[PDB]
Amino acid sequence: IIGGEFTTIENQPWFAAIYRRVTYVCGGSLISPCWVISATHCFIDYPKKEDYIVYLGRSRLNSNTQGEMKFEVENLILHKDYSAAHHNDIALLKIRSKEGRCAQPSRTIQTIALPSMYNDPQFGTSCEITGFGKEQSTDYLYPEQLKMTVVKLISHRECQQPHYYGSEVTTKMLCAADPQWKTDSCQGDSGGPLVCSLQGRMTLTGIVSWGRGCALKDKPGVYTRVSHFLPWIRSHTK
Ligand SMILES: CCOC(=O)c1ccc2nc(N)sc2c1
Repeated sequence: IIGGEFTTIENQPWFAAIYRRVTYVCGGSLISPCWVISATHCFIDYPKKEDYIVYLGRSRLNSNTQGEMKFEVENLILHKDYSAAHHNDIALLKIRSKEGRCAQPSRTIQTIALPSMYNDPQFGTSCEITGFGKEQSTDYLYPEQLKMTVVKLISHRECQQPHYYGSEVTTKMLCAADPQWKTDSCQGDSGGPLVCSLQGRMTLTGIVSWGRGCALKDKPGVYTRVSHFLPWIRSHTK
Protein backbone atom coordinates (compact mmCIF):
# COMPACT_ATOMS: atom_id res chain seq x y z
CA ILE A 1 0.00 0.00 0.00
CA ILE A 2 1.50 3.31 -1.16
CA GLY A 3 0.97 6.15 1.26
CA GLY A 4 -1.92 5.60 3.58
CA GLU A 5 -1.08 4.92 7.18
CA PHE A 6 -0.17 1.99 9.40
CA THR A 7 -2.74 0.00 11.32
CA THR A 8 -3.44 -3.22 13.23
CA ILE A 9 -5.72 -6.16 12.51
CA GLU A 10 -8.45 -4.59 14.69
CA ASN A 11 -9.29 -2.26 11.79
CA GLN A 12 -9.64 -5.15 9.26
CA PRO A 13 -10.49 -8.12 11.50
CA TRP A 14 -11.13 -10.09 8.30
CA PHE A 15 -7.83 -9.49 6.49
CA ALA A 16 -5.71 -12.66 6.10
CA ALA A 17 -1.95 -13.18 5.63
CA ILE A 18 -0.99 -16.02 3.28
CA TYR A 19 2.55 -17.46 3.21
CA ARG A 20 4.23 -20.36 1.39
CA ARG A 21 7.15 -22.75 1.97
CA VAL A 22 8.32 -19.32 4.37
CA THR A 23 7.59 -16.10 2.49
CA TYR A 24 4.60 -13.79 2.13
CA VAL A 25 2.39 -14.36 -0.92
CA CYS A 26 -0.76 -12.24 -0.80
CA GLY A 27 -3.57 -10.94 1.33
CA GLY A 28 -7.02 -12.45 1.79
CA SER A 29 -10.46 -11.77 3.22
CA LEU A 30 -12.27 -14.02 5.68
CA ILE A 31 -15.81 -14.15 4.30
CA SER A 32 -16.89 -16.91 6.71
CA PRO A 33 -15.55 -19.21 9.49
CA CYS A 34 -13.96 -21.71 7.09
CA TRP A 35 -13.45 -19.56 4.01
CA VAL A 36 -10.92 -17.05 2.76
CA ILE A 37 -11.28 -15.36 -0.63
CA SER A 38 -8.19 -14.02 -2.41
CA ALA A 39 -6.93 -13.67 -6.01
CA THR A 40 -6.01 -16.57 -8.31
CA HIS A 41 -2.91 -14.97 -9.90
CA CYS A 42 -1.44 -15.29 -6.40
CA PHE A 43 -1.32 -19.10 -6.56
CA ILE A 44 -1.28 -20.11 -10.23
CA ASP A 45 2.48 -20.89 -10.19
CA TYR A 46 2.43 -23.12 -7.09
CA PRO A 47 -1.21 -24.33 -7.34
CA LYS A 48 -0.69 -26.83 -4.51
CA LYS A 49 -2.41 -26.69 -1.07
CA GLU A 50 0.28 -28.29 1.07
CA ASP A 51 2.48 -25.20 0.70
CA TYR A 52 0.22 -22.46 2.04
CA ILE A 53 -0.07 -21.10 5.53
CA VAL A 54 -2.88 -18.74 6.35
CA TYR A 55 -3.10 -16.43 9.31
CA LEU A 56 -6.01 -14.47 10.76
CA GLY A 57 -5.78 -11.74 13.39
CA ARG A 58 -2.19 -11.03 12.31
CA SER A 59 -1.02 -7.39 12.36
CA ARG A 60 2.66 -7.91 11.51
CA LEU A 61 4.54 -9.52 8.61
CA ASN A 62 7.44 -11.34 10.32
CA SER A 63 6.53 -11.45 14.00
CA ASN A 64 3.47 -12.78 15.77
CA THR A 65 0.45 -10.83 16.99
CA GLN A 66 -1.02 -11.88 20.32
CA GLY A 67 -4.12 -13.83 19.35
CA GLU A 68 -3.51 -14.77 15.71
CA MET A 69 -4.57 -18.16 14.39
CA LYS A 70 -2.58 -20.32 11.99
CA PHE A 71 -4.35 -22.41 9.39
CA GLU A 72 -3.45 -25.00 6.78
CA VAL A 73 -5.15 -24.93 3.38
CA GLU A 74 -7.67 -27.74 3.22
CA ASN A 75 -8.51 -26.72 -0.37
CA LEU A 76 -7.21 -24.19 -2.91
CA ILE A 77 -9.97 -23.37 -5.37
CA LEU A 78 -8.88 -21.29 -8.36
CA HIS A 79 -11.39 -19.85 -10.84
CA LYS A 80 -11.45 -21.88 -14.04
CA ASP A 81 -11.90 -19.01 -16.55
CA TYR A 82 -8.69 -17.22 -15.56
CA SER A 83 -6.07 -15.53 -17.76
CA ALA A 84 -3.82 -12.57 -16.65
CA ALA A 85 -5.96 -7.27 -17.29
CA HIS A 86 -6.24 -10.41 -15.46
CA HIS A 87 -9.33 -12.21 -15.67
CA ASN A 88 -11.47 -13.87 -13.10
CA ASP A 89 -8.69 -13.19 -10.63
CA ILE A 90 -10.53 -14.85 -7.75
CA ALA A 91 -9.38 -17.67 -5.44
CA LEU A 92 -10.88 -19.57 -2.50
CA LEU A 93 -8.89 -21.01 0.43
CA LYS A 94 -10.57 -23.56 2.72
CA ILE A 95 -8.85 -23.19 6.09
CA ARG A 96 -8.27 -25.79 8.83
CA SER A 97 -5.87 -25.78 11.79
CA LYS A 98 -3.85 -28.77 12.95
CA GLU A 99 -6.60 -29.08 15.55
CA GLY A 100 -9.11 -29.40 12.74
CA ARG A 101 -11.16 -26.28 13.48
CA CYS A 102 -11.92 -23.27 11.29
CA ALA A 103 -11.58 -19.63 12.39
CA GLN A 104 -13.17 -18.45 15.61
CA PRO A 105 -14.56 -14.91 15.82
CA SER A 106 -12.58 -12.67 18.14
CA ARG A 107 -11.81 -9.00 18.71
CA THR A 108 -9.08 -9.28 16.06
CA ILE A 109 -10.88 -11.87 13.89
CA GLN A 110 -14.23 -11.49 12.17
CA THR A 111 -15.74 -12.12 8.75
CA ILE A 112 -16.75 -9.61 6.07
CA ALA A 113 -20.01 -9.60 4.11
CA LEU A 114 -20.36 -9.87 0.32
CA PRO A 115 -22.35 -7.31 -1.73
CA SER A 116 -25.88 -7.72 -3.04
CA MET A 117 -25.42 -9.34 -6.46
CA TYR A 118 -24.32 -6.96 -9.25
CA ASN A 119 -24.68 -4.11 -6.76
CA ASP A 120 -21.75 -1.68 -6.54
CA PRO A 121 -21.38 1.76 -4.96
CA GLN A 122 -21.49 4.70 -7.32
CA PHE A 123 -18.17 5.87 -8.70
CA GLY A 124 -16.36 8.51 -6.69
CA THR A 125 -17.12 6.59 -3.51
CA SER A 126 -14.40 6.10 -0.92
CA CYS A 127 -13.27 2.58 -0.20
CA GLU A 128 -10.34 1.26 1.83
CA ILE A 129 -7.66 -1.22 0.75
CA THR A 130 -5.47 -3.25 3.16
CA GLY A 131 -2.16 -5.11 2.91
CA PHE A 132 1.53 -5.79 3.59
CA GLY A 133 2.67 -4.61 0.16
CA LYS A 134 5.50 -2.22 -0.71
CA GLU A 135 5.15 1.36 0.53
CA GLN A 136 7.09 2.48 -2.54
CA SER A 137 7.86 0.96 -5.93
CA THR A 138 11.63 1.02 -5.50
CA ASP A 139 11.46 -0.76 -2.13
CA TYR A 140 13.01 -4.18 -2.02
CA LEU A 141 11.26 -4.95 1.28
CA TYR A 142 7.61 -5.09 2.36
CA PRO A 143 6.43 -3.13 5.41
CA GLU A 144 6.69 -4.94 8.74
CA GLN A 145 3.44 -3.27 9.78
CA LEU A 146 0.01 -3.67 8.19
CA LYS A 147 -1.08 -0.59 6.27
CA MET A 148 -4.24 0.84 4.68
CA THR A 149 -5.60 3.83 2.80
CA VAL A 150 -8.57 5.19 0.86
CA VAL A 151 -9.17 5.38 -2.88
CA LYS A 152 -12.10 6.44 -5.05
CA LEU A 153 -13.98 4.29 -7.54
CA ILE A 154 -13.34 5.19 -11.16
CA SER A 155 -16.26 4.58 -13.56
CA HIS A 156 -15.88 1.87 -16.21
CA ARG A 157 -16.02 4.59 -18.84
CA GLU A 158 -13.11 6.49 -17.33
CA CYS A 159 -10.90 3.44 -16.86
CA GLN A 160 -11.55 2.28 -20.42
CA GLN A 161 -10.16 5.48 -21.92
CA PRO A 162 -7.23 4.49 -24.11
CA HIS A 163 -5.04 6.80 -21.99
CA TYR A 164 -6.10 4.87 -18.81
CA TYR A 165 -6.19 1.09 -19.21
CA GLY A 166 -7.90 0.66 -22.57
CA SER A 167 -9.77 -2.56 -23.23
CA GLU A 168 -7.80 -4.46 -20.57
CA VAL A 169 -10.49 -3.46 -18.07
CA THR A 170 -13.84 -5.28 -18.10
CA THR A 171 -17.31 -4.99 -16.56
CA LYS A 172 -15.96 -7.62 -14.15
CA MET A 173 -13.27 -5.38 -12.70
CA LEU A 174 -13.44 -2.15 -10.74
CA CYS A 175 -10.88 0.67 -10.88
CA ALA A 176 -9.97 2.78 -7.85
CA ALA A 177 -7.45 5.53 -7.35
CA ASP A 178 -6.39 8.69 -5.61
CA PRO A 179 -7.30 11.92 -7.41
CA GLN A 180 -3.66 12.99 -7.02
CA TRP A 181 -2.36 9.44 -7.52
CA LYS A 182 -0.36 9.63 -4.30
CA THR A 183 -1.90 6.62 -2.52
CA ASP A 184 -2.49 3.20 -4.02
CA SER A 185 -2.02 -0.51 -3.74
CA CYS A 186 1.34 -1.93 -4.77
CA GLN A 187 3.11 -5.27 -5.19
CA GLY A 188 2.34 -7.39 -2.15
CA ASP A 189 -1.25 -6.10 -1.78
CA SER A 190 -2.81 -8.58 -4.14
CA GLY A 191 -5.82 -10.65 -3.16
CA GLY A 192 -6.85 -8.43 -0.40
CA PRO A 193 -9.87 -6.46 0.44
CA LEU A 194 -11.31 -3.43 -1.35
CA VAL A 195 -13.91 -2.50 1.21
CA CYS A 196 -16.57 0.09 0.65
CA SER A 197 -19.41 0.85 3.01
CA LEU A 198 -22.51 0.36 0.88
CA GLN A 199 -26.12 0.71 1.96
CA GLY A 200 -24.54 1.58 5.31
CA ARG A 201 -22.79 -1.77 5.70
CA MET A 202 -19.15 -2.76 5.16
CA THR A 203 -18.87 -5.02 2.11
CA LEU A 204 -16.16 -6.77 0.12
CA THR A 205 -16.45 -4.79 -3.12
CA GLY A 206 -13.23 -6.01 -4.65
CA ILE A 207 -10.05 -8.03 -4.43
CA VAL A 208 -6.71 -6.37 -5.20
CA SER A 209 -6.06 -7.79 -8.67
CA TRP A 210 -3.65 -5.83 -10.91
CA GLY A 211 -2.48 -2.44 -12.13
CA ARG A 212 0.17 -0.73 -14.26
CA GLY A 213 2.66 0.38 -11.64
CA CYS A 214 1.85 1.91 -8.27
CA ALA A 215 0.44 5.40 -7.79
CA LEU A 216 1.12 6.68 -11.33
CA LYS A 217 -1.10 9.18 -13.13
CA ASP A 218 -4.00 7.61 -15.07
CA LYS A 219 -3.11 4.10 -13.86
CA PRO A 220 -5.66 2.95 -11.29
CA GLY A 221 -5.33 -0.24 -9.31
CA VAL A 222 -7.73 -2.90 -10.58
CA TYR A 223 -9.88 -5.11 -8.42
CA THR A 224 -11.97 -8.21 -9.00
CA ARG A 225 -15.61 -7.15 -8.99
CA VAL A 226 -16.91 -9.39 -6.19
CA SER A 227 -20.57 -8.67 -6.97
CA HIS A 228 -20.06 -10.42 -10.32
CA PHE A 229 -18.95 -13.71 -8.73
CA LEU A 230 -21.45 -14.58 -6.00
CA PRO A 231 -22.80 -17.75 -7.67
CA TRP A 232 -19.21 -18.91 -8.10
CA ILE A 233 -18.49 -17.97 -4.50
CA ARG A 234 -21.71 -19.57 -3.34
CA SER A 235 -21.32 -22.79 -5.31
CA HIS A 236 -17.65 -23.33 -4.57
CA THR A 237 -18.01 -22.80 -0.81
CA LYS A 238 -20.82 -25.32 -0.53
C1 LIG B 1 1.61 -9.27 -6.53
C2 LIG B 1 2.30 -8.90 -7.81
O1 LIG B 1 2.87 -7.61 -7.66
C3 LIG B 1 2.82 -6.60 -8.74
O2 LIG B 1 3.63 -6.65 -9.66
C4 LIG B 1 1.77 -5.53 -8.69
C5 LIG B 1 1.95 -4.30 -9.41
C6 LIG B 1 0.96 -3.27 -9.38
C7 LIG B 1 -0.23 -3.46 -8.62
N1 LIG B 1 -1.34 -2.69 -8.40
C8 LIG B 1 -2.25 -3.31 -7.58
N2 LIG B 1 -3.42 -2.73 -7.24
S1 LIG B 1 -1.79 -4.89 -7.03
C9 LIG B 1 -0.38 -4.77 -7.88
C10 LIG B 1 0.60 -5.76 -7.93
